[PDB]
Amino acid sequence: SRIPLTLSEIEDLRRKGFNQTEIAELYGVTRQAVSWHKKTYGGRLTTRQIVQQNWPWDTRKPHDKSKAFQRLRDHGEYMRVGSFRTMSEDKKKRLLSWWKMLRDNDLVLEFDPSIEPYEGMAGGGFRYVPRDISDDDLLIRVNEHTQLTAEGELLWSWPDDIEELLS
DNA sequence: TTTCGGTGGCTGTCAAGCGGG
DNA sequence: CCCGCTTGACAGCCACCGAAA
Repeated sequence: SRIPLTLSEIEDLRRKGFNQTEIAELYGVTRQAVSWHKKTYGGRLTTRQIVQQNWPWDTRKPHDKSKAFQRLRDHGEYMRVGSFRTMSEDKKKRLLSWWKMLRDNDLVLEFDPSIEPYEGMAGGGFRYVPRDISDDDLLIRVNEHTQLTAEGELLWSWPDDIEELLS
C-alpha cells in the first residue's frame, strides 16, 4: 500500500521538518519503529541529541523538572551552536538571566541524585554551590556523580565572550 | 508589565520479545 | 539466524500559566 519504511525516507522527511512521530503516522507505524530505523542505521543526531551524548550525569525522572537541568541543557545547546540564532527569545532570555545569576552570585551547579525535591527545585537532585578556583571555567561542580568528557569541557564551560553577551 | 518556577503532554530511545523470510 | 516491527517504561524537551516582583 506504500513503500518500505527506510532510513533514507525518514532522513529526507526529517530534513523537511517533519518529526519522527509524524513520519510514523504517515507510515502507519509506531514512533518506536521510526526511532529504531534511525538508531540502528545511523540517522543524523540533532544538536540537542549531540549535547545529550556529553551530558555529565545519570539523571532520571523528575530531574528534568528542575530549572537547573533545563537551563544547563539550553547552555549546552548554545555552546554547541555558538549563537542564539536557533533558539527562541524565551530560551535566550532565560539562559542569559541564569548566567547572570551564576556569575553575580559566584555559583556553580552541583548534581547529587540524593537531593529530594525542594522549593525552587520541583525536580530535585541539583543545588547551587559557591565557585572554587578548581572549577575553572565550568558552570558545574565536578563530584563523584559527574562524568566529564573532553567535549563536555567545552560544553559546560563559560563562552569565551561571556562578559560581552550580558550588557 | 515582565520574570521565572512549575507543570503537562509530546517526542524519542532502549531493551526485550515476536513473527515472517 | 536476521530484520523490522511492537509493548512498555522511562528520560528528556519546550511553551504556557500564573504569581510574584
